[PDB]
Amino acid sequence: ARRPARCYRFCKNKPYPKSRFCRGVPDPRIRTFDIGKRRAPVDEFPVCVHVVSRELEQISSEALEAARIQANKYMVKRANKECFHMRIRAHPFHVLRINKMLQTGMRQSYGKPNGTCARVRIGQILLSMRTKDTYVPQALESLRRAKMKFPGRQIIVISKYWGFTNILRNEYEELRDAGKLQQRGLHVKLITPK
RNA sequence: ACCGGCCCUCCGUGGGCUGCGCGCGAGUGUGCCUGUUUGGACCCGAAAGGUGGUGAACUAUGCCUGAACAAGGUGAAGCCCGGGGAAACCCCGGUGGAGGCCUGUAGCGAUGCUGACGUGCAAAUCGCUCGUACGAUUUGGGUAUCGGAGCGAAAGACUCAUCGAACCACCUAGUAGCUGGUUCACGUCGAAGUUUCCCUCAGGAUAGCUGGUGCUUGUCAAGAAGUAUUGUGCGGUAAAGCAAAUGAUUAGAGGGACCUAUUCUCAAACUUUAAAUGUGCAAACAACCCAGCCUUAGUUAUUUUAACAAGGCUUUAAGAAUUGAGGCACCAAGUGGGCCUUCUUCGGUAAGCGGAGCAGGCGAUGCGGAAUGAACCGCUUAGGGAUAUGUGGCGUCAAAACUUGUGGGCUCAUUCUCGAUACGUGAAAAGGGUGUUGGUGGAUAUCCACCGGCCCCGA
RNA sequence: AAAACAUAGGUUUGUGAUGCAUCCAAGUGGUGUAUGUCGCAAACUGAUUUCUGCCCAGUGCUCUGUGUCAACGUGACGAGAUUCACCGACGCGCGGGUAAACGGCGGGAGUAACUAUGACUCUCUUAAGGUAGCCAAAUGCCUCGUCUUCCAAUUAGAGACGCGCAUGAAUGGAUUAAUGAGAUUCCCUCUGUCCCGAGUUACUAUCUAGCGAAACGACAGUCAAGGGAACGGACUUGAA
RNA sequence: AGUUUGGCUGGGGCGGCAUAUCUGUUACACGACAACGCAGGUGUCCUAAGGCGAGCUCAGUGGGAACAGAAAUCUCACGUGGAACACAAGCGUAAAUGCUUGCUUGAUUAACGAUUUCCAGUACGAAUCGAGACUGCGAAAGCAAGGCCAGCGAUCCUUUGC
RNA sequence: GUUCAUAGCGACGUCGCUUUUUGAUCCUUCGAUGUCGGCUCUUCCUAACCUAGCGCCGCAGAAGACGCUAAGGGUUGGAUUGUUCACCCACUGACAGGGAACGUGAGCUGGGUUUAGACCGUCGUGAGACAGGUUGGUUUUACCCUACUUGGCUGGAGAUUG
RNA sequence: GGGUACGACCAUACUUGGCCGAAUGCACCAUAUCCCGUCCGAUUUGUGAAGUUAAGCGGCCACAGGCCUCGUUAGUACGGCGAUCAGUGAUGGCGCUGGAACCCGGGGUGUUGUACUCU
RNA sequence: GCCCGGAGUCCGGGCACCA
Ligand SMILES: [K+]
Ligand SMILES: [K+]
Ligand SMILES: [K+]
Ligand SMILES: [K+]
Ligand SMILES: [K+]
Ligand SMILES: [K+]
Ligand SMILES: [K+]
Ligand SMILES: [K+]
Ligand SMILES: [K+]
Ligand SMILES: [K+]
Ligand SMILES: [K+]
Ligand SMILES: [K+]
Ligand SMILES: [K+]
Ligand SMILES: [Mg+2]
Ligand SMILES: [Mg+2]
Ligand SMILES: [Mg+2]
Ligand SMILES: [Mg+2]
Ligand SMILES: [Mg+2]
Ligand SMILES: [Mg+2]
Ligand SMILES: [Mg+2]
Ligand SMILES: [Mg+2]
Ligand SMILES: [Mg+2]
Ligand SMILES: [Mg+2]
Ligand SMILES: [Mg+2]
Ligand SMILES: [Mg+2]
Ligand SMILES: [Mg+2]
Ligand SMILES: [Mg+2]
Ligand SMILES: [Mg+2]
Ligand SMILES: [Mg+2]
Ligand SMILES: [Mg+2]
Ligand SMILES: [Mg+2]
Ligand SMILES: [Mg+2]
Ligand SMILES: [Mg+2]
Ligand SMILES: [Mg+2]
Ligand SMILES: [Mg+2]
Ligand SMILES: [Mg+2]
Ligand SMILES: [Mg+2]
Ligand SMILES: [Mg+2]
Ligand SMILES: [Mg+2]
Ligand SMILES: [Mg+2]
Ligand SMILES: [Mg+2]
Ligand SMILES: [Mg+2]
Ligand SMILES: [Mg+2]
Ligand SMILES: [Mg+2]
Ligand SMILES: [Mg+2]
Ligand SMILES: [Mg+2]
Ligand SMILES: [Mg+2]
Ligand SMILES: [Mg+2]
Ligand SMILES: [Mg+2]
Ligand SMILES: [Mg+2]
Ligand SMILES: [Mg+2]
Ligand SMILES: [Mg+2]
Ligand SMILES: [Mg+2]
Ligand SMILES: [Mg+2]
Ligand SMILES: [Mg+2]
Ligand SMILES: [Mg+2]
Ligand SMILES: [Mg+2]
Ligand SMILES: [Mg+2]
Ligand SMILES: [Mg+2]
Ligand SMILES: [Mg+2]
Ligand SMILES: [Mg+2]
Ligand SMILES: [Mg+2]
Ligand SMILES: [Mg+2]
Ligand code: NA
Ligand code: NA
Ligand code: NA
Ligand code: NA
Ligand code: NA
Ligand code: NA
Ligand code: NA
Ligand code: NA
Ligand code: NA
Repeated sequence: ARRPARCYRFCKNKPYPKSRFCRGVPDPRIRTFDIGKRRAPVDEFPVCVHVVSRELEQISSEALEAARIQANKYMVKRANKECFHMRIRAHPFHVLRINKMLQTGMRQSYGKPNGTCARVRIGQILLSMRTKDTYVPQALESLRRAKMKFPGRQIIVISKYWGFTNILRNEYEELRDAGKLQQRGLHVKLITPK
């Protein structure tokens, strides 16, 4: 088994990523960072809900995978499968080491790569979900259950922007009528004279 | 420039090196203290090494000549008398007294109680029990073999309570980077556990920190400053970026790979950009200008430059520093195990763990506070009065509100018992509460959602 | 005090005296030897019974005809020191012998009418590839191996099995009547070993008369918690 | 008979080399900084892979040509270095420090000149700026006394040159 | 779990407690703090096995599962093994888990571990080695202070005085 | 208002496309006896004027890219010094003080020295 | 390093060692 997560909670070391110097790294537990209807035009989902961290700490890849499974399961059961789209915005790039105990003691104690984790900051957004205005109570409950899989303190807020887009929610449909917006996939670009 | 020595060239009134050289002498004898070295070497201490002698009365083994060993059991060879048989030969009964034979005294030993005693009767003894007891048996006197040697039915056993190398005297006060000790008073000063080298890591040499003796001077300040200001240089950490190069990486879109523009998320060994704190130089007299002048084998096609000089001239508002003794030696001690802390930081799950950076401490140091504590807070110390504070306090212990205010709120806590001085984690989490007390946003003439304070469950 | 040593029995080696072993500073010096192979000196194994397999590649010991190895000799150049050339033994190399000298003595595949196993085959390789025997043995890690017997119950004992980490033949193998203050298991008898302790005796201790030490001894001697060199008699607070 | 039988070290031993040395990072934007901290190298190689002059442009991509294809050779265009520079890494470089070619021996001697790095401001190794001789390549200015920075060694003794 | 997330469980995750395991460290003790197990004896803790009283169930009864107050009382006899541990037989209401210098050697015992003798296997040329097996192997002193158990003498309120 | 030769700073000067270009000049351009060099007078070398601004070159323009400058981001991120400061912690604000970066928005698209020269 | 032997020369032997 792996050690309890209390042994890797605080950001005590330099980032230490996977590179040509650190090679024998196991694969992270989470591989997909999107659930729900990814192929949805930006106009379909106008409501966005965030969960944002309030601590400076590390979150393991197992916890991210546990949160993804729980959030998807509740939305599918309590609502339609296609009525939402969720994105995980924390990728595990920090490698953790372990010193497994022919020599004995603390001699030559540099460890071997064992797992991966994500380093988060205060005010950073961890998960983002966009949905319709009639499924907000379901989205809030699903995110509530998901955040119970993380260490530390997190808060749940509703954004003032149109879903996954940097344009204010009330002012989006004016700039859509008067064609000042160029649609590129899931985001939009403000057209300017240039 | 001159003396000695080694040289170079275009060979001259060149050139460049070297001496513990010279450059109007400073040595020498003696007294005294301190340091280095050898000697017993400040005092006491090994395990060892060598030279010459004394021991076989303990004990080991051989030899000469003497002494000793109750009482029983078993019953070998030889011999006698009877039977059986054709022979070969076989059988009974006696007698006899063999044996590194058996039971068992004396003798010679020492298995168990892991008995007694264990400052004893005794530096190995005592009580029961036990091995053997005609044999490779026990024992007196005499004699023979020893110290790197003797002897051994062999255990490194024994050689006078001494043996994996006896005893006595001497070399010998053997050497010890290691342990222990080292005897009067007051006064002036006062550290280091770091650098480089060492068969170096419990030790030295070397520089640094310190003391003594000074020298040359100055007196408001020279060759002053762990500090500013002004001017002028240096930089790639924190941050930021990936819509910029290198590396890693998620997803849609427009024309299954592919292309274009975007997009989520990153970097100690990535970077266009780029701080704060830092770091170099300058801010006047052995100096700078101005003018004229001399010299050269330097530069230049010549002047003009370069360098060394000599006689005259000038010079000590704008936030616009402020503090004050400068420089130079000689001789020598201790130290060369360090530890703690704010902040920065590497290894480790972590540690009262291991290892670094700038600074301050303890060590070497008390005093006043945190009840108690090397390092925390205050303050740092000649012997004493008066006055006032610092940290911390004013219910009693215990000096101070003889329980201060004519100031607001909040809290009720049943068996490790609510809470109450930081450092000190030197006691606590996720998650909950229609306990009570405050806010924010919505609805209606009180209802919903969310966020705090103290208390309660988790414990 | 033994399973160790010795022992009888067994095997091997040297040696015909101007010898083999060997003392010793030395000599017409000394010991086995007052002896003479049925003797003396040097090793190993350990009664009897039945046996003692294969290996001379390594190391050692030992026996026979030309590369190398020292001084001494014999010639040269040179004025001479110096130098050069040739000759030069045992030994070491070559060639034999020797294991009751020291010692050593294998892997991997396939294969028989249900499965299993493998008499059979192939392959790599050695100086030789462990034979007769014996075993979870005082030698077996795994291991308290697996089966039977002994008990109500056995990591124990005995009897079997054997790809044996790492058994094995005078580094002796296997077996043995008699013997043992040798190690282990079970049975009968017996009991204060125990269930579970009780009563009695003699000498002490205990009191007295006489006599009369030693060890040890910073100072001393009630606790709880705290902090402290992280387990206080002393310090802080409390309680006696 | 005499003497010896390394050291460091989260005890010692086995292991390893942190024992003499080079590059990046830890390292906190001057310099300096530890660990048996991380990622890697060194005891060699080269008469050319040294010196200079000249000419040229690399990696790669796209459009074209019998056999010929994803990949052979020829041609045009783009191409800030994404190639190469003996080897580890960093820095550096485009009519060049790269590639080809021509000629050469500055990889010699160099009067004890001065200096940097480690540092006691000692030595050793490496490197920087000069003076003199004789030369090499260039029309000349000029460049060169090795291959830039790692690749090595006291007293005594032996041996060679003048 | 006939359905039913939560009677009883609960994956993927995440937050803690304890010092009855073993590691990590090297602060105290090397002019010595007697090192396994058993026997004997006392006391403490609760994370409750039995005994008292209750709630709840997928509690009809009987037998049970889960939880609460509660540590007053109780918690065995044997075969094998040095064992702690382990595993069987049997009784019982029940045969709970732990601490006290891994309680307890001037209280015992000495089977094991760990000297000197000796045998075996493997290793080593050898002397010898093995956290492999085997057999044999001295357990010393209390009369001191305190603590505890019993046993006696005797003052004293300004706790000796005013 | 210009050309040529030699330059300094080295993108406000570069990259792409389009348009225009009076004269002097600069070019493209003709050819291989000789000097010289190539597989090839392509480049290079030696000798002429037959044609032409086609290209090179100069000037202007582009909701052009890039580059330069000023604002904004923002007193934000980060920092030096202090507390018997808050918080179980992770961390954070406060006092005295220093102070960024990209995106984004406005503007701009070479300056100039010596000599010989054309209008 | 010396003497050889076998292939201008690489191996196999018997000897010898003060930086
Ligand atoms: K002395
Ligand atoms: K004697
Ligand atoms: K008899
Ligand atoms: K007897
Ligand atoms: K020193
Ligand atoms: K015996
Ligand atoms: K005996
Ligand atoms: K015996
Ligand atoms: K014999
Ligand atoms: K036999
Ligand atoms: K008496
Ligand atoms: K008396
Ligand atoms: K008496
Ligand atoms: Mg655990
Ligand atoms: Mg002495
Ligand atoms: Mg000696
Ligand atoms: Mg005698
Ligand atoms: Mg007898
Ligand atoms: Mg006894
Ligand atoms: Mg007798
Ligand atoms: Mg012995
Ligand atoms: Mg002395
Ligand atoms: Mg002392
Ligand atoms: Mg003083
Ligand atoms: Mg040395
Ligand atoms: Mg950063
Ligand atoms: Mg010193
Ligand atoms: Mg000290
Ligand atoms: Mg103080
Ligand atoms: Mg008072
Ligand atoms: Mg005895
Ligand atoms: Mg026999
Ligand atoms: Mg026998
Ligand atoms: Mg042989
Ligand atoms: Mg052997
Ligand atoms: Mg054969
Ligand atoms: Mg066996
Ligand atoms: Mg056995
Ligand atoms: Mg039994
Ligand atoms: Mg058996
Ligand atoms: Mg064998
Ligand atoms: Mg044999
Ligand atoms: Mg054997
Ligand atoms: Mg007998
Ligand atoms: Mg016996
Ligand atoms: Mg106490
Ligand atoms: Mg005491
Ligand atoms: Mg710095
Ligand atoms: Mg630096
Ligand atoms: Mg060139
Ligand atoms: Mg070099
Ligand atoms: Mg020169
Ligand atoms: Mg060079
Ligand atoms: Mg002591
Ligand atoms: Mg003691
Ligand atoms: Mg004691
Ligand atoms: Mg314990
Ligand atoms: Mg104990
Ligand atoms: Mg005892
Ligand atoms: Mg005991
Ligand atoms: Mg005791
Ligand atoms: Mg034993
Ligand atoms: Mg302070
Ligand atoms: Na770390
Ligand atoms: Na007898
Ligand atoms: Na000491
Ligand atoms: Na024997
Ligand atoms: Na042989
Ligand atoms: Na066999
Ligand atoms: Na058995
Ligand atoms: Na050592
Ligand atoms: Na309880």
